[PDB]
Amino acid sequence: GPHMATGQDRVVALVDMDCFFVQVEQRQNPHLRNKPCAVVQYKSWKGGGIIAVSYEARAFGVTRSMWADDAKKLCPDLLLAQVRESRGKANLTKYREASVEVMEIMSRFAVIERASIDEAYVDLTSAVQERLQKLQGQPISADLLPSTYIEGLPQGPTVQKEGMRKQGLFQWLDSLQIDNLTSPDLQLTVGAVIVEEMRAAIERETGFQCSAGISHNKVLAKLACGLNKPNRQTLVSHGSVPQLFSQMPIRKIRSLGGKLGASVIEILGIEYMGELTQFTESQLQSHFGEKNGSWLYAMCRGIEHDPVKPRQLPKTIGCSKNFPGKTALATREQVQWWLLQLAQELEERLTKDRNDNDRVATQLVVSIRVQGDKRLSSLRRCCALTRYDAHKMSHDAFTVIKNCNTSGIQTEWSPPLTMLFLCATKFSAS
DNA sequence: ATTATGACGCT
DNA sequence: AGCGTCAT
Ligand SMILES: Nc1ncnc2c1ncn2[C@H]1C[C@H](O)[C@@H](COP(=O)(O)OP(=O)(O)OP(=O)(O)O)O1
Ligand SMILES: [Ca+2]
Repeated sequence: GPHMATGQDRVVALVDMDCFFVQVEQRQNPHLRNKPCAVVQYKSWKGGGIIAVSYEARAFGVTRSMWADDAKKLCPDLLLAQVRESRGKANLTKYREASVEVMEIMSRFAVIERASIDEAYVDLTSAVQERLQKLQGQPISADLLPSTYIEGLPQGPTVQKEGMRKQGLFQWLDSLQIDNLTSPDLQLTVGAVIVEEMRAAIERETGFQCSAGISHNKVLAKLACGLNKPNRQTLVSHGSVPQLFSQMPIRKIRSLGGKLGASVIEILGIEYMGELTQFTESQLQSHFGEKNGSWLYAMCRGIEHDPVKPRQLPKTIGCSKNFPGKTALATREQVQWWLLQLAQELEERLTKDRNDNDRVATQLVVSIRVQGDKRLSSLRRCCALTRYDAHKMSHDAFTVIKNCNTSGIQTEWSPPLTMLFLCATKFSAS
């Protein structure tokens, strides 16, 4: 009752760029705009591997992970843009720089947590309070929410998509109590107004479109964001949760898309997030551990407390390359040459980072995969990163992994290496 | 023969 | 520390 938390204390948004690498390439090359297209890395093996796909191309069944030669079978007119190659490897700088463009715009509106290259969480609680003060009891017009969906609406006693969106929005606004500044539904609505403004600024100033979710916590904002893509935003209210979760597969909720989620389904014999409400907190803790159990108990009721962390920059800067099948590195010279290539890219990125962001990395992490090992990484070792110098970093990395070589012949490397990875970590202010 | 990333939890 | 999970 009066002491039961409802997790309605914050307004949190998640902004997620639409088909991001594709939009970066379409801005640069107008011939790719409004076309079925995809971004690919490398070209020699089966036309290259697809890593991003325009919505026009998705309509043909083109997906990430597909080889371009195969995507062409589904969509013969598919256009392609290739990721830059430097030092023998894919180089993602263009997309990292475009990400900074968007993150810097978002930061004007609120504190953001950079979740990935094209996603950021926004804590809008304070911005909403401020805006509510300006409004002064003034109602919110549907015109302020031109791309907003209200999940769950319309409901109760038009056959077109936009028509449905407006119908739901009208029902929501009709029911709002703008008289109460502490109303969580009103707070979410003002949050959505601000996110429309943020999304308009992103598009005006970069050309890029995005989707967004607005709710009371990160997990619901992330879920909301995916409900109406692309180029739309979705508000998930606390009250929408029981219906939304009643048919929502467990794997759709962030963090439950893997083994833990599979175990929840198997152990409890349930399919949907809402079904979790029938277990006590202690029951859930018994199966999934103290932390997970408490998290699940609250989450299935729409409640989550993970904060939006004030962090706009990545905490690590890494470079990696796979050497699949027959290309696995089998000589010491090979291993050394590629460590140098990786280290040269890393040096370039670190030097720019130090100049831009007033920080220096102090730890170098080296990871490798050996042929035969099913795991993505077979071994990881660290050493001090004391100088931004590619020859030094590559020599140091060789030193920490050189004893992994089984070969009795110094010149040969066995078992062959199928992945090299260098990562700079442990930043300190500079 | 997906590949190239990145954050965070466990022990 | 080094490994594993989950995710863009
Ligand atoms: N598995 C991956 N391997 C390499 N790059 C990836 C991978 N997943 C995502 N990316 C890159 C390319 C994407 O354009 C970018 C953002 O990813 P993501 O948000 O999952 O999809 P997207 O932005 O391409 O489409 P959507 O419109 O569905 O969000 O990150
Ligand atoms: Ca995206």
